[PDB]
Amino acid sequence: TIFSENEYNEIVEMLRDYSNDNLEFEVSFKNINYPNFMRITEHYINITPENKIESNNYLDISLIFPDKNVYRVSLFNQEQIGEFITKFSKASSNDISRYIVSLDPSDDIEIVYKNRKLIGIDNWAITIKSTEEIPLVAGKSKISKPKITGSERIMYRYKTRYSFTINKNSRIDITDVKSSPIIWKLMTVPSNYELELELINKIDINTLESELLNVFMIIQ
Repeated sequence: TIFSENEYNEIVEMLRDYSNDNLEFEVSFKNINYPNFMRITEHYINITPENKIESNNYLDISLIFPDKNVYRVSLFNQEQIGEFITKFSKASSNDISRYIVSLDPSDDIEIVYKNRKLIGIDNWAITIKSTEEIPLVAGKSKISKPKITGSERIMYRYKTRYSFTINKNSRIDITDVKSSPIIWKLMTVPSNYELELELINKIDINTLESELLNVFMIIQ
């Protein structure tokens, strides 16, 4: 047992709201270092079939607006990441945000616009987050893009994500992150290690408890 009486009940109300929308469900794991990262990657590589593993290297450009919502583009092509780093390393933030918004979604360009719940578990290093994430897919209709006042905040994140699909409803995401507010020496910046259990489809809280207990056996 991981959740208390009052945490359990509140997670059940987030699970129902998740299936009722572009709203996502993510259980974020705190205090992940390099030995943790590599131990999760090794363990999941052994038990997860090759057709359920997804290896990706990319750059996450996040524009943060005054009302705190994020516009995030994910550039998957290394050629495009390199062309970005060289053309904008000396440019203004207004020039960079106007370009990031100008991009149309390709297979190599993945766009998502957030619109704003958070629960932190007491004695466990986890945090349940539920945020409305609107993807602009381009094979379906795209929603209205946000207004650029010029006072936006940009956060660049070079990521090396390993996506392990466990069941038909859940997905483990262990990522090697290099966060920086500017573009220079980004790929030289020390690495942050992040672990997340993402739900692709809605599930029972007891099934969530089990899947979290599995991950905790490897971390500890």
